[PDB]
Amino acid sequence: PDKADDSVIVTNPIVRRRADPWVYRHTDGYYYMTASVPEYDRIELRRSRTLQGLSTATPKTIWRRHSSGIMGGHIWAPEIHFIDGKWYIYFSAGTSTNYFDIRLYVLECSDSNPLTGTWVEKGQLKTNWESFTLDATTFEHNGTRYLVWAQKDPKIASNSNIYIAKMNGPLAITGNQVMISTPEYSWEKIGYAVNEGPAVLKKNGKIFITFSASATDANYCMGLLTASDTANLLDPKSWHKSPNPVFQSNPSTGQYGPGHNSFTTSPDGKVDIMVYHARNYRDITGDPLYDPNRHTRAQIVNWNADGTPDFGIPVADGTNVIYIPP
Ligand SMILES: OC[C@@H]1O[C@@H](O)[C@H](O)[C@H]1O
Repeated sequence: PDKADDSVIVTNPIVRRRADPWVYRHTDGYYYMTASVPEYDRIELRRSRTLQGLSTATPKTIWRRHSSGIMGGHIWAPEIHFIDGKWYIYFSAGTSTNYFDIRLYVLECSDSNPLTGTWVEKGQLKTNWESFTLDATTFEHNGTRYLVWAQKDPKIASNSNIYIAKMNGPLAITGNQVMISTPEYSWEKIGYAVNEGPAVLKKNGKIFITFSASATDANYCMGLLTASDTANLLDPKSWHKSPNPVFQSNPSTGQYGPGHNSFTTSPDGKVDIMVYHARNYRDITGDPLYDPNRHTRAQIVNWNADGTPDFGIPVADGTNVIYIPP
């Protein structure tokens, strides 16, 4: 039983053993959540009227990797969107012969309930060139839809960079893709040099895009890109990268390697809430890729006096009062 509520009060972790949390608040009174499962082998979906309710909602496996061929490798970081009356899931997948040969793919469901509904594959979402491609998100602004994602440029020594492009329908991009972020500070390079997990927040006349950098261990952290929402978002000079991490490990709250966030709101739409993953310990045994204990958690997004986002530090486990309406 998930009863609705206008206050947002959560117990972290909200969902254990789920990395890359994506939470979308729909017009039907429900939060929808997708994420990476530790086996990297399926797409699970759950819904709840409240954020905290996600801890007890029954998850459904809606899609499983192919026995062989494309979409037969790793299954990473799906995001469920609602666009033009239809559900879409953007996710990254490798092949059976190379689990790590990752491209973008899209699913679509026309039924109103996406848990019970019928899901249909729509194939790969190609970009300007074939390479390591992952973590596509989409947003709309001033009547134009965009794709923001991470991709390997063979001419650049980084696992991936952040790209933007205009879209032509929810299933394709158009034009040239534009690089708006590449690893350049040392905090983007501990372990491996990486920018990935772009996430879009629109507020205060600006478009904010957080991203994650460094390896997926305790060194994982987040940086910020900002642009004015009246600029040319395909112009790389529209995007300013904050020089320092905007979110990182905090040993005093016991939260390590936080990142790959998404953004949602309270039910009334008035506060912004960041949903992300972190571990509650520092040292990892084996390859960090198969440590399954990145846990999904949430905390409020605060706002500086000047209107830039204040992400603060990962809150300690336990209860967290995010929002009580005045
Ligand atoms: O998103 C692609 C990679 O695999 C995921 O599980 C992680 O979030 C990231 O490093």
